[PDB]
Amino acid sequence: DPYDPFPWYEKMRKESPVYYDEDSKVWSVFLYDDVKRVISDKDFFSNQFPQLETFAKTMVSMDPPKHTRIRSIVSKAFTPRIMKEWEPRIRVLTDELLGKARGRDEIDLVQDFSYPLPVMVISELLGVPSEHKEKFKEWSDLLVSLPKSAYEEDVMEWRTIRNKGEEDLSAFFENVIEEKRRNLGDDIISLLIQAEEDGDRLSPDELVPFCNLLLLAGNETTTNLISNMVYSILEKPGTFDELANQPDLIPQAVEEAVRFRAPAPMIVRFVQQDTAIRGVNLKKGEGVIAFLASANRDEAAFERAHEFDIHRHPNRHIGFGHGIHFCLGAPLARLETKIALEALLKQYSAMETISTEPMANSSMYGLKHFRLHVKEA
Ligand code: HEM
Ligand SMILES: C[C@]12CC[C@H]3[C@@H](CCC4=CC(=O)CC[C@@]43C)[C@@H]1CC[C@@H]2O
Repeated sequence: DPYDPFPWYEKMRKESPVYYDEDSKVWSVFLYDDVKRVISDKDFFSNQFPQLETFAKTMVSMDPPKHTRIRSIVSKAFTPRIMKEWEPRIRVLTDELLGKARGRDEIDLVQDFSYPLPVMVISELLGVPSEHKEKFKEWSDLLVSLPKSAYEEDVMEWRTIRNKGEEDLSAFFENVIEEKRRNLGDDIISLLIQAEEDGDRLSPDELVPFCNLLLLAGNETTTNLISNMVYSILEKPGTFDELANQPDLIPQAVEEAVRFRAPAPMIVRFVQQDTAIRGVNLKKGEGVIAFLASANRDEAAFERAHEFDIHRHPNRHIGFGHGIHFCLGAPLARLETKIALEALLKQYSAMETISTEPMANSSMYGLKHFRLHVKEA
């Protein structure tokens, strides 16, 4: 199924590690060392997108020196001491969410927990008032939505609805930013307005797209990370109990979950200058797809790479990327995923995988549905 691409990754890692897809004229790297270099060697592999212009005004499609300046300003709202300030608040949202599924022996992890949590957390951290939370969730859904099919009529119908959602969401953020200027709070928008690098501040044209990027890059990744982590835990007997009895292994397990079932399987780069990888030449301009999922299953990088080992420490996966584009939200994803698993391991003494349905999203590795038989404590 689409939830087991790993045999194919292993095949590619052994048969065509650096593969050229003649049809699309795009490269694909699967070896850990090759993927690591493609996503980190900024001098030879760029993030800028020449042609085919969902990421464009964000720092994801930027290179230095433009990227460096915005990255150093947005980093001030995600420091370790800021993460500790959010912890208690995220714990309350999590308990409220898990609490609603009390009184049932079967739950759907996605619809009842993993999908709504990240939206609820980012909404709360962005200072979205409770009266506008329902409308904010709709906008977010439209932002991370994909068309029914590749049929051009279906694609054009979707673009119109998604472009209006983006316009209304952007306008909503535009007004919130101005309102927060005269009444600053502890919300991320308030923090970004006050952030300054020698007097250099983000403008409204850079602030609004960054807010959209937080939803775009953190909603489904976190949702899938939680889903994939729970699936990996229940897949290996005794692990659920092991984590419940020794709760300080959870962060390590979260890192192993990112290595075992990375929610973002591949990252995209564009050749900046002529170079080579494992006897094969890549010409400047060609698109490269670095498969993080395959790199984290590489047998030459990890011992017993096909086994979920919650005791691996340090974990050198590159599931959050590597280099100047290292996921800005990793501290929040790590915090949010830990709390989610802590809540599950406290509210339930036993959980059993009933059925799963993979997320149909091509560029994503996660579950649409995760039916679980559960026993409350
Ligand atoms: C939940 C698990 C997540 C995973 C596995 C993940 C993965 C990644 C990866 C691999 C990149 C590198 C992109 C590149 O090199 O082109 C990235 C970038 C980024 N992520 Fe995440 N992400 C996650 C969650 C989040 C969250 C929760 C947020 C925000 C709250 C977030 C915000 C960002 C941003 C802003 C960037 C751009 C960094 C830059 O371009 O400098 N991500 N993410
Ligand atoms: C990794 C990522 C999800 C997948 C994105 C990636 C940007 C590049 C990209 C190009 C595509 O056209 C498909 C999605 C991908 C592969 C995103 C940047 C951060 C986000 O989490």
